Amino acid sequence: HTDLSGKVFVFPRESVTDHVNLITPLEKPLQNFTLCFRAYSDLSRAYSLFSYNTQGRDNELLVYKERVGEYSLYIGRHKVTSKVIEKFPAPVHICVSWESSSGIAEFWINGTPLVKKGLRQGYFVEAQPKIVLGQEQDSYGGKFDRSQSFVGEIGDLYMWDSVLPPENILSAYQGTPLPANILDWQALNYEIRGYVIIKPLVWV
Amino acid sequence: HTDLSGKVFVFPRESVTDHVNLITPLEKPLQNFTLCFRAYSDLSRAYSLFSYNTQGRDNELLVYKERVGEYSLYIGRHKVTSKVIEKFPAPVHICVSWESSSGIAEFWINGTPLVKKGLRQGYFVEAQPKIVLGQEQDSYGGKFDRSQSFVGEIGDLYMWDSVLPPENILSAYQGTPLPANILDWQALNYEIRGYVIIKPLVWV
Amino acid sequence: HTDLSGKVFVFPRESVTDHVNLITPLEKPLQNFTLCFRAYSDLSRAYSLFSYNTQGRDNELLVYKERVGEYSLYIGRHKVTSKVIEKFPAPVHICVSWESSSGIAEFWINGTPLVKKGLRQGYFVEAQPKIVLGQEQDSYGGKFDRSQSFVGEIGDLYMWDSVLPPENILSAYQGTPLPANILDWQALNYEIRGYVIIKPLVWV
Amino acid sequence: HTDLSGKVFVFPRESVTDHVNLITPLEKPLQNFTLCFRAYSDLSRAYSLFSYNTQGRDNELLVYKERVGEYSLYIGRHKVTSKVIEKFPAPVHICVSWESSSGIAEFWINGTPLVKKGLRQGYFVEAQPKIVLGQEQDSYGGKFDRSQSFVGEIGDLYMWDSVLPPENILSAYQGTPLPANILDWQALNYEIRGYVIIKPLVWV
Amino acid sequence: HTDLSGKVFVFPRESVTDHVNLITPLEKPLQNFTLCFRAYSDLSRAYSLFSYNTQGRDNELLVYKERVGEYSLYIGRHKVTSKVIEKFPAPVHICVSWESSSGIAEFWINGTPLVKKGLRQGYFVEAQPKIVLGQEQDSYGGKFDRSQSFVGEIGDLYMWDSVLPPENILSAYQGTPLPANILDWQALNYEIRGYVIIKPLVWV
Ligand SMILES: *[C@@H]1O[C@H](CO)[C@@H](O[C@@H]2O[C@H](CO)[C@@H](O[C@@H]3O[C@H](CO[C@H]4O[C@H](CO)[C@@H](O)[C@H](O)[C@@H]4O[C@@H]4O[C@H](CO)[C@@H](O[C@H]5O[C@H](CO[C@]6(C(=O)O)C[C@H](O)[C@@H](NC(C)=O)[C@H]([C@H](O)[C@H](O)CO)O6)[C@H](O)[C@H](O)[C@H]5O)[C@H](O)[C@H]4NC(C)=O)[C@@H](O)[C@H](O[C@H]4O[C@H](CO)[C@@H](O)[C@H](O)[C@@H]4O[C@@H]4O[C@H](CO)[C@@H](O[C@@H]5O[C@H](CO[C@]6(C(=O)O)C[C@H](O)[C@@H](NC(C)=O)[C@H]([C@H](O)[C@H](O)CO)O6)[C@H](O)[C@H](O)[C@H]5O)[C@H](O)[C@H]4NC(C)=O)[C@@H]3O)[C@H](O)[C@H]2NC(C)=O)[C@H](O)[C@H]1NC(C)=O
Ligand SMILES: *[C@@H]1O[C@H](CO)[C@@H](O[C@@H]2O[C@H](CO)[C@@H](O)[C@H](O)[C@H]2NC(C)=O)[C@H](O)[C@H]1NC(C)=O
Ligand SMILES: O=C(O)[C@H]1CCCN1C(=O)CCCCC(=O)N1CCC[C@@H]1C(=O)O
Ligand SMILES: O=C(O)[C@H]1CCCN1C(=O)CCCCC(=O)N1CCC[C@@H]1C(=O)O
Ligand SMILES: O=C(O)[C@H]1CCCN1C(=O)CCCCC(=O)N1CCC[C@@H]1C(=O)O
Ligand SMILES: O=C(O)[C@H]1CCCN1C(=O)CCCCC(=O)N1CCC[C@@H]1C(=O)O
Ligand SMILES: O=C(O)[C@H]1CCCN1C(=O)CCCCC(=O)N1CCC[C@@H]1C(=O)O
Ligand SMILES: *[C@@H]1O[C@H](CO)[C@@H](O)[C@H](O)[C@H]1NC(C)=O
Ligand SMILES: *[C@@H]1O[C@H](CO)[C@@H](O)[C@H](O)[C@H]1NC(C)=O
Ligand SMILES: *[C@@H]1O[C@H](CO)[C@@H](O)[C@H](O)[C@H]1NC(C)=O
Repeated sequence: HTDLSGKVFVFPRESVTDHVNLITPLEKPLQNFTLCFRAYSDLSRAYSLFSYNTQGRDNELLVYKERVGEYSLYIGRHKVTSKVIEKFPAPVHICVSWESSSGIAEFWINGTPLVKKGLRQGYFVEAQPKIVLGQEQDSYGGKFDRSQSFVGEIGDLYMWDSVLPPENILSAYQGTPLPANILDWQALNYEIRGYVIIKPLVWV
Repeated sequence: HTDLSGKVFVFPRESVTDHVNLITPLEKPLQNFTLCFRAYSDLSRAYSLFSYNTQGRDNELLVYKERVGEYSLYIGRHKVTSKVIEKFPAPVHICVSWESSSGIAEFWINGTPLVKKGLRQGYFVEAQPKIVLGQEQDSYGGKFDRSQSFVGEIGDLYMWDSVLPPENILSAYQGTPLPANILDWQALNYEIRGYVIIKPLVWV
Repeated sequence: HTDLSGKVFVFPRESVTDHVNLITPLEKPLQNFTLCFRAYSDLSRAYSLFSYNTQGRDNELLVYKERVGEYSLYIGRHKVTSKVIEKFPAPVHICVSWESSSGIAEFWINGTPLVKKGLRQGYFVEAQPKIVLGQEQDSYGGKFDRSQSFVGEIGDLYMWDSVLPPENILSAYQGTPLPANILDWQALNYEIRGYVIIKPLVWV
Repeated sequence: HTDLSGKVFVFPRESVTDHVNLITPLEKPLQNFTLCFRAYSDLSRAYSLFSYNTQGRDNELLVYKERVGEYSLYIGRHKVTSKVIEKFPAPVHICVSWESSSGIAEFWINGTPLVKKGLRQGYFVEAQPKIVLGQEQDSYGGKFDRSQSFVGEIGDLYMWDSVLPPENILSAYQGTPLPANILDWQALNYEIRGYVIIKPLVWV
Repeated sequence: HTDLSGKVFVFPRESVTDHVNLITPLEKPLQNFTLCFRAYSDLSRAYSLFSYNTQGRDNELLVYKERVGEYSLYIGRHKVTSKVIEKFPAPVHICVSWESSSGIAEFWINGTPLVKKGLRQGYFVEAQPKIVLGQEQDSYGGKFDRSQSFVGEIGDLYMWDSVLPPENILSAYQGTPLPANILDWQALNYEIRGYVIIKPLVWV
């Protein structure tokens, strides 16, 4: 694994091929999770931030930016959407959690909680995923779409198999995240495919 | 009866069936009242915040958000509306009072008094209500309308059979409400129907 | 008379009949005057703030809000209009003075002087007026127009038979007006006609 | 001469006749100058601020406001224009300088330098002007145009036969102008024609 | 060489001829560079800020302002574009760096980093350039276009044959740049062609 503290992936151009694969040994279906990361893009079209597909299942867990001020989460191909006041262009810190028992999904944008939504109560997110940054998967690992590609910078990505309490979400926003057991930016296993460059983070 | 201090009802999806019934023993018609609560929604269409119907009488006491910055109160099916500068989306704290003797209705939004309006001077709000959060009633307890449903979070709801002076309204807004004899968040008798989840309040 | 310190007139609904008559001991034509008051309304259409008519003479002295940010003064049926940056809805403190010798009219909005205009140099405003709040007169005392009615709250009204220097205007704005010899809120003679309610001032 | 310290000319109405003539025994052609003054108008159409014509020469030196945020200088009938962020309506302090040697024209608006422009390098502004406030001259002293008339207040007008450095512009802006040898508000020779009233300056 | 500390080039008018040539002894192809300068213009159409062409190669290194809030860099006739929130008109400090090994291009606008883009990975910028301010070259030293001309002021220009770290970019922004080996405002070799005037910098 590699410690990417203080660094970002730069997806420096639009394409249907540039991407990063994130590797996790996740074998157990997820009942709960929290996912946090920081991103900086000047795209105004929609784009995928985090794409997690499993065999036979598109949009099994997907974080997708619809337009300025509007974020969607998909769980098992069902979607919820939440709104927020934001500037454009601007760096953003995004957390999202989901809890099967209640179905509640919660976005936090720059440490501010969005209105809670709910979906897929009782569902388990399937395991053995392919996880992709920079492109949105329609297949198990592929079938990308140029108009959903992420162009810009991503970093500080963590994913936990629990629902973090607010204090721990704020800690992540402030730059001291709890160590994470699904994905952890400070101990990350990844594969760059195509034109993706690792650079220091200069915009926090 | 349940103490919901520090908690909210989450109506996590749009529907024509998800709702909470609030039970009060109120039997004497009301000359005066004050109603306070906090809400957080990213709907921009109109929606009902607090729906109180009596037998044979639609919109007997209704707090209805027309659009961003515009709030209506119905008394006995007659309406007044007042405007305020506000951000969107954003949590809101709302108090509203009405006094039969003068007919005066006063909204307070995030501690700001709106322009006073007046209606139903001399009227008495009927008692033995059905009170619903999450949907707007057109019947005694039912006949909901998807396009009036409330999607989002509501908490800290109190209702008194008198007009609170401004200092007591600010106390509610600050988080130190007087005890309340019609509805009280710290001793609430409620019935969840459909998809409504109780969660901690994280947005005040 | 009546001491309305700390209180406002509330015109709680649109109508063509609700109004207040103000009674002045004014037997002499006016060469100079200053008029100050506070108002709070969420109307965006035009409306009359202060209507003073004499026999055979419509708009003999009239303060009329044309639209957000635009105020007009009529003297002997002639009009001037001045603009200002303001928020909507918002309480406002308005002073207006006029003097025959120069014809100069000056509005002050929330203690800010508007651009001076001029009209009716050499003219004397006629005596023996009917003075009305809540409606715009077209006759001596009447002939109202619903689309010119004032809905909202008015308080702290004073009128002097001289042109106040700026430091006295600012004293009025801050809540310490000099004693006033035409109309005085602390010693006011008035009649309520229709639906007008007196309430405490809560927005200053 | 007259000392107008603390006072303004008020042009209280739109007309094609109201104006002030400024008198200066300017007998030698001008190679360099700076002109400063304060103005307050809520016109949104174009208008002349300072009109200097010589025999057979229209727009020999003219300061003209095109629209909110846009100011023009004419030298010998040729024009430059520069833009600025400004509020409307609002008082403004305006300085403009021009230098034959380089042709450079500087506007300063509320103490802020606009982008430099250039025109008429090597030219001499003709002597023996008629100088008018309130109207734009097309002839030697006349041929006004109602739609270019200045309605509002003008004060603190100074004109120097040199290009003032920045600190001298700050000095004028803050109400402490350097002594001036072409026109000086504290020793001004002027002629009022029509409806122009001298009043105290209350908006600084 | 000339020390232009505290001075700017003023391009006082639109034209297809006014320009400055910048002379550098650059003989080896450039792998990496940083370019910083300050500019002030009230043009809203597109314009060239810095035009570097080599024999037979248009837009070999070009910094081009597309519209308010949008900056482009060309390397070997390929383009990237980044967006920023900015006021108009307003002075600006611009740095841009590019590195062949990664292809990464980074704009800094008033010390704020824009989203990184990438182009021309592995390419070397050709040497023996003609470098022009005030006009956009389509040939080696010429073939200008009036609608791409720069009207306004430019100063404090430095170019280095390395990618400056962030703290050094802030140094340049604040007025204490590192000495620079390709172009240096304190030791600049330049030629004025047409109407370009050197004046003190008054807008920092
Ligand atoms: C909801 O809410 C509501 C509201 O809030 C409520 O209600 C309320 O309530 C409350 C409580 O209850 C109340 O209070 C009260 O008050 C009162 C007053 O009133 C008033 O005010 C108020 C205020 O707010 C109000 O509200 C009311 O309403 C009123 O007001 C008014 O109204 C009216 C109507 O009616 C109106 O009308 C008028 O006016 C009009 C108009 O005007 C005008 C105009 O505008 O325009 C003006 C102007 O200037 C003019 N101008 C010229 C130029 O002129 C004009 C003209 O004129 C025309 O226009 C033409 O041109 O005009 C007209 O004017 C007409 O005409 C008139 O009429 C009016 O306006 C109004 N005003 C105002 C100001 O606004 C009071 O009074 C009361 O009192 C009390 O107080 C306290 C508190 O502070 C209490 O607590 C208590 O009660 C008290 O006390 C007392 O004392 C007394 C005395 O001092 C007494 O008496 C005594 O007694 C004694 C003893 O006894 C004996 C005998 O008998 O003798 C002894 C022996 O020994 C023994 N024996 C043995 C063997 O032992 C015996 C035995 O015991 C016995 O008998 C028994 O059996 O005893 C002796 O007698 C001695 O002598 C005496 O003195 C008493 O008793 C006591 N009491 C008690 C109980 O204690 C109170 O305060 C209120 O009122 C109400 N309100 C209503 C509305 O309702 C409710 O409640 C709620 N709900 C629920 C359910 O909760
Ligand atoms: C341009 O920058 C590149 C990248 O920083 C420089 O290449 C590096 O050179 C150093 C030592 O000279 C090595 O440690 C790196 O591994 C090199 N990186 C790569 C990708 O080649 C390069 O030297 C710079 N060029 C010039 C002319 O200074
Ligand atoms: O791409 C996805 O998997 C989902 C998740 C993000 C948004 N999205 C969709 O909008 C579903 C469809 C994406 C592709 C698309 O826009 N179209 C339009 C017609 C053909 C094709 C399709 O739906 O299959
Ligand atoms: O729903 C209510 O009881 C009141 C209170 C909130 C707003 N409202 C209304 O707008 C009244 C009518 C709502 C339903 C509606 O829009 N229509 C349109 C035609 C049929 C139906 C109706 O009025 O019955
Ligand atoms: O009402 C007044 O006395 C004055 C003062 C306020 C504006 N106004 C006007 O006259 C403006 C026009 C308002 C509408 C109106 O009164 N109309 C429109 C046509 C018939 C009737 C009229 O002018 O008599
Ligand atoms: O009035 C001036 O001397 C100059 C200076 C300010 C603007 N202007 C212009 O000439 C602009 C055009 C204004 C309108 C005008 O004067 N017109 C319009 C056509 C006939 C007449 C003319 O140019 O002579
Ligand atoms: O001028 C350049 O070299 C490049 C760099 C800056 C922007 N630009 C262009 O937009 C290329 C086109 C410039 C000239 C132009 O707009 N046209 C339009 C048709 C003919 C002519 C051309 O492309 O040759
Ligand atoms: C999911 O998180 C919540 C929080 O307590 C709870 O429903 C459950 O225990 C968690 N599930 C698992 C399997 O860890
Ligand atoms: C009005 O003010 C003028 C100008 O100062 C003054 O001459 C006159 O006395 C005033 N009128 C009255 C009635 O006092
Ligand atoms: C105008 O300024 C120029 C350039 O600074 C100077 O040389 C000239 O003497 C000035 N003209 C006069 C008449 O003062």
